[PDB]
Amino acid sequence: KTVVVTTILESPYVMMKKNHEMLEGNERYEGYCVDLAAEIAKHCGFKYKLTIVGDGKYGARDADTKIWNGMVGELVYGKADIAIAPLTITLVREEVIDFSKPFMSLGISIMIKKPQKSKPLTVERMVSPIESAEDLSKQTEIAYGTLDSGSTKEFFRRSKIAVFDKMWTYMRSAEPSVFVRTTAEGVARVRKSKGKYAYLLESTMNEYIEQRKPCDTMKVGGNLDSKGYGIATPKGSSLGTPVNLAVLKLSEQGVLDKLKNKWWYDKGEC
Amino acid sequence: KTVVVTTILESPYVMMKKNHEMLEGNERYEGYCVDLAAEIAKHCGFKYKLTIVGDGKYGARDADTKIWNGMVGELVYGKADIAIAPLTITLVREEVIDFSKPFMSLGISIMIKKVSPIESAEDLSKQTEIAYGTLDSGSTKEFFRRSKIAVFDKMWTYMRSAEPSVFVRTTAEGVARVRKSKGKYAYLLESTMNEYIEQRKPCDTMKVGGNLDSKGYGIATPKGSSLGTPVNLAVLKLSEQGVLDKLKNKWWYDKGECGA
Amino acid sequence: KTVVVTTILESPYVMMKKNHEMLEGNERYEGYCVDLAAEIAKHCGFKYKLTIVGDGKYGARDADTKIWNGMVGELVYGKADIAIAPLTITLVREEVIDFSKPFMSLGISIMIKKVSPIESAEDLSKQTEIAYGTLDSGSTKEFFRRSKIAVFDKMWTYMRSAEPSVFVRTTAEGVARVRKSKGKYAYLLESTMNEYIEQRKPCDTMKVGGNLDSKGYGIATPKGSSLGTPVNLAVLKLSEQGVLDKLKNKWWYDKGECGA
Amino acid sequence: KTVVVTTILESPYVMMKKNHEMLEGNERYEGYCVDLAAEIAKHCGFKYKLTIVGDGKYGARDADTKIWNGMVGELVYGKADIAIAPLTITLVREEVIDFSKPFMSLGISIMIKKPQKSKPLTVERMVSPIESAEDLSKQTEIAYGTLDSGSTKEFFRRSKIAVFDKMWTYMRSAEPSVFVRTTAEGVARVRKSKGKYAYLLESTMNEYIEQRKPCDTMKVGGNLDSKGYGIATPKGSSLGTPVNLAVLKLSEQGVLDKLKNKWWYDKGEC
Ligand SMILES: NS(=O)(=O)c1cc2c(cc1Cl)N[C@H]([C@H]1C[C@H]3C=C[C@@H]1C3)NS2(=O)=O
Ligand SMILES: NS(=O)(=O)c1cc2c(cc1Cl)N[C@H]([C@H]1C[C@H]3C=C[C@@H]1C3)NS2(=O)=O
Ligand SMILES: NS(=O)(=O)c1cc2c(cc1Cl)N[C@H]([C@H]1C[C@H]3C=C[C@@H]1C3)NS2(=O)=O
Ligand SMILES: NS(=O)(=O)c1cc2c(cc1Cl)N[C@H]([C@H]1C[C@H]3C=C[C@@H]1C3)NS2(=O)=O
Ligand SMILES: N[C@@H](CCC(=O)O)C(=O)O
Ligand SMILES: N[C@@H](CCC(=O)O)C(=O)O
Ligand SMILES: N[C@@H](CCC(=O)O)C(=O)O
Ligand SMILES: N[C@@H](CCC(=O)O)C(=O)O
Repeated sequence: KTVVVTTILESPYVMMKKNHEMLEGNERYEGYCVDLAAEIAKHCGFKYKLTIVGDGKYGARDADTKIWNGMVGELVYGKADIAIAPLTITLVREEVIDFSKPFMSLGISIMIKKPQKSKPLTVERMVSPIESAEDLSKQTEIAYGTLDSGSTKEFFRRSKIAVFDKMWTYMRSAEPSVFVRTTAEGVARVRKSKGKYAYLLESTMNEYIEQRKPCDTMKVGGNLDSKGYGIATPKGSSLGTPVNLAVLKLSEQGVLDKLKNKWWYDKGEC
Repeated sequence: KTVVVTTILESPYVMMKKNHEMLEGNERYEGYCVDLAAEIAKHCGFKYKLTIVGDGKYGARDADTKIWNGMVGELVYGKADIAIAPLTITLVREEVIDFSKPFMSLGISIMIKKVSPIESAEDLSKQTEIAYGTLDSGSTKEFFRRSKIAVFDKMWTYMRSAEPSVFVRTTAEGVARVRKSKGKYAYLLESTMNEYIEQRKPCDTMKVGGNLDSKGYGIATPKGSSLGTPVNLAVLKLSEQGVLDKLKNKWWYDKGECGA
Repeated sequence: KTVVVTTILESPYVMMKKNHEMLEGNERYEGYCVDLAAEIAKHCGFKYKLTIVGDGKYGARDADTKIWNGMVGELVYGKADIAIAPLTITLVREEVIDFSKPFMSLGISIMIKKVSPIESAEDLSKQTEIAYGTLDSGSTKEFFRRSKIAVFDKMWTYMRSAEPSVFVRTTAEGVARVRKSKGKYAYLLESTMNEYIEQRKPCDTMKVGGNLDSKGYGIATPKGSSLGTPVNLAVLKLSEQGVLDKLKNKWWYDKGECGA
Repeated sequence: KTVVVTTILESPYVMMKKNHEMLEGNERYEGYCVDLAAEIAKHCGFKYKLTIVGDGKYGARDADTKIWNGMVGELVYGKADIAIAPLTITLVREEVIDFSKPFMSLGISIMIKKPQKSKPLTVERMVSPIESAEDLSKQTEIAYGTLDSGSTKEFFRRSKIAVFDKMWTYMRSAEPSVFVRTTAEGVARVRKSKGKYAYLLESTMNEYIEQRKPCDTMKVGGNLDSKGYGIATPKGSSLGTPVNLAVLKLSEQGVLDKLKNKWWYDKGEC
């Protein structure tokens, strides 16, 4: 019996290859998630096909409807079997699906456009207007937003920290909307914002995007928290413990670190 | 009914206070693990009793007899219900106990005394004039033993063919041996202990290089226990509330008895 | 009986003199290969006639038809007896022809125009803004195609998925393309040609990095020929006498039409 | 049928392991030659046992006796089947045994003791009394010699170059004898010579010894010639072409370069 794997187009997790027009099946995609699923299938023998969520979201319980979307809705309603994708482990998601041990560390970081270096011994020094998340809430000339139906958005909604509460209040009272539908949307806004907009996203994607052409963005401050990416599993399923042990074995053998170095640091010329 | 908790005496995880001789009850202990246990009890709503394992030991499988001794042995044999202690998550333990979600990330680090001409672990393995070891019955020695990378295999071969006994009984004895060796003994230990040690008196040790792998600490429960899901939910809730970060800052960086 | 020799017109291996229109016979050719052929004939004691292959081609197996074309084809089909030319030694050719002992060591090198921010071949593969190719029907393209190292596999994939045609017919055309590209075309060629080119006019190209592998040039003979052992002995004798080094110095470093 | 492999104790080609007392068979030795023979056996299936020549020599036709010694005598007389060892390909040896294509490049280099650096902007510069082989024959205060029953000795005997002829004449007219029986003997003479003696040996062993403790020797000048190490085979044997293709395949696949980097550059701290 073929199980279905749900994944989102994200770099460098899943990429459409240049010769994907004549290729059909699992050979269309390349990146971290595809070979991670390959290693999962090697460890526990099964046949799998990669699928993309219809709305391309991560998952969030809509207010006053109690309906899950994204990859969470793929697995809760029973139309999916496993989600090998950068899905963040949260409290709300664990109560509806089973999460394996995290296979990747992450954190909430800030994206800003790289400032122009000041020429005037003759050393080049870079100055930036944002150094952490403390002053980001204080200043109002720079607007900040998050990704809709993501872990960061919900985390900001249910955060009782004073600075995080102020950030959430500003996001609620922001016009026009500072939220974005995809990671590429926020990155494009950062690009064509001329330093007027800052994007809140995971540290791994931020680091990857910073080190790719045209190489004009940089990450400021530290991670706002510590979380991780896990493999989702529907509640009361038989794949939970097998994928958990598979993730543990892959982490122990160092395959995850090798894939990390291959898919983030090899092609990081600037 | 009361619930027994097994914890290893490790800093900054559990202190036996400072005037413990005149203290009776649950106030004789303090630390990150004590606070975490209190918060877990508050969330779940059960009476908990903090106890120390009879033999100070994190827990590992014995030699060709399938006996668990230490803190994991205290749980797998039914004498303990929960263990709020810095227990590393690894594949072999998951087969015998239930791990909650990790609450402190970490990795394998190297601590020496005062440019540090040692770079990463690549140079450490090929440099033989300096001795280095791990902690008895932990997770680092198991990771080195069962690794398949060639350089990690070289470290494991150096571990097994080492004279005299390079292994240390406790982390405190390991850092004491580092102090008394005066730059001739590196210690392969996890990160959190390294930041805690390097930020206290006399502040003569520091972490060098990066981390060889990424692991974390979990809450161990007996297989098929009724508290695994509640403790997982409590850990996730505390992580969402930022309480874990608050306690980490309080017991690691708040004091800072050195130049930071 | 006369012996026919097949040689590809390559410098500094074989010149067609300078006033070749008024030259008839064996004096119309000069170079390292001509001198080597003369010395082989002197040692063995046979009449040799220097000829150029009809189609300028080092020789490689054709596509799914098992036909050898070029200099190796000139030998395997019985029309040639010996070939004193810079033919690289590889496994596939050894199955069809007999190679003498190598007389000039070499390796795969990279030649660009005038700090050279390219380092080794590791940076060349991951840098895509600059085009690079090999020589048609040689040995470098075969080595890249049949390699199993991942980075060499990346170079081979770039070779096959390249627009426009990056391959060049002759080495002279390759260096001319390097000249006309003005720092936007690296050439993957063997060493000896690289030192010979970089030391002549206009002296605007240089070798960068190291050598990806080590190979050599041999004397090819038909399978089961009566001259393989004599030519091997002659090559070894010339190597012992230092004559090979003398001719290498004469045709590579003696002239030196640049700043050395 | 088990064939016999003859090899000489040479570093880093063959080393006796520290735990060689309780180990018997092919597990006693470690280095380049042992794993090269392992790869040879993997490529062409056969069972092999490693053996050491009785007199520990390389091979030279004794004058007025026409008797071969070393590994050449192991194979010519029929008491050996293959010689996977650093045996140099020469004209005289090819006429008595079959040689495969070279698997390692080499050259004749000079060993001298590393001179003391002169302190008196405050840069440390090293000066040496020998810069090439041209002035080595001219000066007489520094004595030079070679290894007996080696390729270098015979090459100097049958060299018609003026400088090489002068070097051979000096070696013939040297008292006490400047020749050595083993590589370790010449290295020890260089060590306890205080710059009074120079050793002529292959470039690979010279480079390896220079980069090991106590790291007090250095190689001067360039290689006097270009030669190579091959795999010997008795005349008219059936292993010739198989080992030739095996060497070609191993060279093509890059196993030789990997073994080189493992056995010369990994443990080269100084
Ligand atoms: N900053 S830290 O090392 O004290 C730390 C580290 C971690 C924390 C919380 C803290 Cl405070 N929670 C995460 C957990 C939360 C959810 C996402 C990953 C696991 C499940 N694990 S972690 O990434 O190992
Ligand atoms: N270096 S990294 O971010 O790619 C990374 C991150 C992590 C890895 C492994 C790697 Cl390679 N494994 C751990 C897992 C291993 C065992 C201990 C914690 C979980 C269960 N999770 S993690 O701390 O999220
Ligand atoms: N210096 S050079 O590149 O012109 C050069 C290179 C080589 C020469 C001779 C010269 Cl002059 N002979 C050797 C041969 C001699 C004997 C030892 C190795 C082969 C058989 N091959 S080589 O190492 O490829
Ligand atoms: N870099 S090295 O000295 O270990 C080295 C030296 C040599 C290698 C391979 C290596 Cl890795 N292969 C060549 C062989 C390959 C084919 C071409 C020449 C012989 C037959 N001989 S070599 O030029 O003597
Ligand atoms: N990685 C996030 C989505 C992207 C974001 O919110 O920045 C998640 O799993 O929810
Ligand atoms: N802390 C580890 C022991 C290994 C170490 O600390 O080095 C454990 O809980 O198993
Ligand atoms: N010189 C090689 C051709 C490849 C090259 O020169 O790049 C040969 O003789 O086969
Ligand atoms: N490698 C040499 C022996 C050592 C030497 O002569 O320096 C040979 O094969 O003859």
